[PDB]
Amino acid sequence: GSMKYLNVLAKALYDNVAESPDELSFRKGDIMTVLERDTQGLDGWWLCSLHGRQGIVPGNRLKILVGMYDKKPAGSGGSGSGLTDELAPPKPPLPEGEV
Repeated sequence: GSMKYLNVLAKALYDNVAESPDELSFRKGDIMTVLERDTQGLDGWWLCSLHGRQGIVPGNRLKILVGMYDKKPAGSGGSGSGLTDELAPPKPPLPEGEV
């Protein structure tokens, strides 16, 4: 397939609840494939693919995992237990419908 997209991996720093039909819902720590950023002219919204579903994601809750640099893992377990409040930043706004 023609690579019309960035196809990079990004990690969720916070979870997300999809409120729009275009949006992806995921958990903190999940990995999604970023296809483009500022998609549809929606500044701050990043088009990604997760579980075979495509959709926009608030970029300020995502971290591009730039694979230009080697990094060894910490190995410090993986329970992901939120034992304290980890309040997420607000998502950017959206327009009055698809143009």
